[PDB]
Amino acid sequence: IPVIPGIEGAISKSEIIALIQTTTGLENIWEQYAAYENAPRIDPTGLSEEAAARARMLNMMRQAASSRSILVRAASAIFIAQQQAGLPFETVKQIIDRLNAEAKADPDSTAGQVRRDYVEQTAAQQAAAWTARNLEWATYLAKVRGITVAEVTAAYAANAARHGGYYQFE
Repeated sequence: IPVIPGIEGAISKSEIIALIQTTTGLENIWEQYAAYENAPRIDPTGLSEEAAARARMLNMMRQAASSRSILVRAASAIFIAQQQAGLPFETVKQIIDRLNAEAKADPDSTAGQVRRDYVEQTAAQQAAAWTARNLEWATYLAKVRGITVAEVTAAYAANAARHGGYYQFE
């Protein structure tokens, strides 16, 4: 594992994300776990105390490599960094909670850029799912609107991104 300079004096979730980014030199702070893409989960129950902790750490890497949520991925990676650097233990829910706040306080920070990318991603998944549920409805809309079917999916995603991830009628 690469060493994180002063990971122990980081005061905010945004500053932690930015530290991992500069020291690994990777687009997003979870690319380093790519080997664990689609790894089977591990049942830690019954194992020795030591084995159980190692399995929880491996299962957290599987989450950072696999989760369908950018917010889960970012928080998992931050979890792993805090554990390796012996930072005070906080759960993945606490991490997400703290960076949900730091993004509302300043949407331009690293937390905020992360939330924006999570909303945009959720909006795209919502759009694809809706499309695949109402294939004929999307096609009817493309015909009438004089556009392609994918351009219709894109309009849904534009709408959903404007309202925190989910479609709402304007």
